[PDB]
Amino acid sequence: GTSLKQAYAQGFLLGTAVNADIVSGKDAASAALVACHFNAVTAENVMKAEVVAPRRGVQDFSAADAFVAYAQRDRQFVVGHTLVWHNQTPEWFFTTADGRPNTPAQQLERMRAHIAAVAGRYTGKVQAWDVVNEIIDEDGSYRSTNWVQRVGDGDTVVRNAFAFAQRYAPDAQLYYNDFNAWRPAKREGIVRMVKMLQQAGVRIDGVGMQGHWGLNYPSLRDIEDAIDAYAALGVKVMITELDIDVLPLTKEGQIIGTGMAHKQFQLPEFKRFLDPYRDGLPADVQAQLRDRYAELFALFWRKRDKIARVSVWGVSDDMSWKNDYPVPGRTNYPLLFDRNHQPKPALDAVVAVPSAT
Amino acid sequence: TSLKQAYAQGFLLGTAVNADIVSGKDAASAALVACHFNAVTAENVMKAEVVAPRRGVQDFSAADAFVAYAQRDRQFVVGHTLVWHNQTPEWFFTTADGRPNTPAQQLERMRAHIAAVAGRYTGKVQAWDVVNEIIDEDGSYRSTNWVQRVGDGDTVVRNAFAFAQRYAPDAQLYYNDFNAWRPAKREGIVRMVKMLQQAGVRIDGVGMQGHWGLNYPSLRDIEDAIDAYAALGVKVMITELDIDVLPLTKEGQIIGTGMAHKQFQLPEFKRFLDPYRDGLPADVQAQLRDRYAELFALFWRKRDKIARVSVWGVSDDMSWKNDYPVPGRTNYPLLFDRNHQPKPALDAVVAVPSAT
Repeated sequence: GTSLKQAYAQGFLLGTAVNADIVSGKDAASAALVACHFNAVTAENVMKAEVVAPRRGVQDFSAADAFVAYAQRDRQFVVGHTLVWHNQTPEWFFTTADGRPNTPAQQLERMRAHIAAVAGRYTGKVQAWDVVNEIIDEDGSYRSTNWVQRVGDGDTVVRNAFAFAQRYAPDAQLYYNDFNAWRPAKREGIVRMVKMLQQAGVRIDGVGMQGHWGLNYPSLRDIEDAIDAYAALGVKVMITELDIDVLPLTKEGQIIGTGMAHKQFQLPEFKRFLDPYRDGLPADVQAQLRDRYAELFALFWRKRDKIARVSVWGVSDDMSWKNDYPVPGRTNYPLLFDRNHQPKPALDAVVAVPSAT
Repeated sequence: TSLKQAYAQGFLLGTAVNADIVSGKDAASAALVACHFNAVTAENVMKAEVVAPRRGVQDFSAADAFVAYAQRDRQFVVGHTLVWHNQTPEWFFTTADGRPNTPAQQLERMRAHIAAVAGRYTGKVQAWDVVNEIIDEDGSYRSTNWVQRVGDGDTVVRNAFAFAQRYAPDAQLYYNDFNAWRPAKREGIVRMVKMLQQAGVRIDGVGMQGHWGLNYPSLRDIEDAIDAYAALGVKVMITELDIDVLPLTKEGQIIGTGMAHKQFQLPEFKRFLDPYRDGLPADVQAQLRDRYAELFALFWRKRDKIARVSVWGVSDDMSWKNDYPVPGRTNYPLLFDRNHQPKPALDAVVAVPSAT
């Protein structure tokens, strides 16, 4: 009847993350839905350092190339994810050919050579880059990441990363991407970083709030404050990896690390508590999910003048990362489409938001 | 009205004591130990890392004080843990050159340790937790430091109890473990006790730690465990009982340092994980009362199979359950509150032995 991209046409891009299988045509059901509903695509994994440059000297663009090729057939707004990130980056990035740690100079060269090969390969094809991903910590200070340690300084890492991105992809828009970006202390830290980039004269087009949120977090107040704060810097604001966790514990706050991947949580007494909806969502929780997605997009539409894009992290529940993370083997329901690729009650709610004058 | 008096005709009713109770710094808790309990377990002072901190360095000061404190009011002395994978310094498993110990080298380390700890308290300690937490959740042996070094799971348990029997003939020899109610784990402990008796090695009892919660475990599982351990002709004890009432941890027993991660100190998690900072709400205390009520009702019903029930602490504030598994939480797992006052749970427990 009326699709997502159509309903939100006059506000922002409505996007999704596509995996290898959607691009390959294996997951044809989800592929069909991407064409119907979405005007922006983000490669879920195939453009990360560890796929793109698995080993020293070895490159692999085969899957990344397919994604971009896939994006053209529907004239999609293409987001590149991601250039500089402490995760999913092979250890060789931080070591010399011997195994010794790279010097700041060697580390910055690796960064240059990587961005040059990745961002440079895709011009006028990829419209935006998640240049640096998740660098600021929960208190607003810099994360002591493999990059920060080897380059030496948080500011130097970010400064060069965007400088190199502006060089080899002058056409492309440049974003910073982070989770818990609604958190005042973290948000403030992100702001201080954008302001340093602007005053150093380097290019940054937008701030991306990932939005891996839940039924009980965070407040619309926190989110509106952050949208406003980023907007005040004259940069685009985007909700980039949106999904709503509904399962016990993980609906209360975002969890990082591998603590919940511990074998003890696969035990009878934990699986009963943590994985309670193995045969569909109860009507009431399904309704909570509906009203959560509704009230969130109602705030997005309220701030449409300050937002450029809202991207959900996947199409159908069955291939959401929230199933196996942070607890493997669970059954989460975090997206807009069920495992039979049918619109959840939440979709119709989301579509209906812009029609309220 | 006293705990030990109510449960006199069934089993010893004891508790764990800390350095503060022993030294008399916590006089409030100390006075309640004499009135209520007839058995004591040292909470930390007898653990390997305290007894023998560094290579060829020993420390019994606090451990000696625990034994002295026990004779003051004549109580059943349970020495806590001789062989355990946790709270045992790394030098136990290596040589002075830093090489990982050979099977022979490790059994010697085991011998010398039990000789130093168990031998020191002959006639003064009534029972020893000889081996602690060596079975996994599936019933097989945990690949612990001890198991790896000695080479074989059976060889560890066999020798530990053998060395305990030699260096402390007077004392009772127990195996203690958490999650003991679990069928898969239970059957593994049964196989282990069976192999010890087959080798003619002394083992007097199996200790179910009893670090439980509101939603775990089932009374079915708990009873089937007592029954199974009993049919092996040994005593069955609940050695470290407490009831976890806070979110997540009230669902199941957690181990490891996963929850100590700094992200759970964050506001959105502290709001979920630490709700009862202002006091335990009425309905939760009712749940806690009922939880203690049914468990002790069961213990009293199986009293001719149970030789000891010990709670892990006297007053809520001392309980490890506050800062573990989540640092800086307010938990309510014991029978006495932070003002050293009997909780509704206590009344219920004391009333069990004389109920219809």
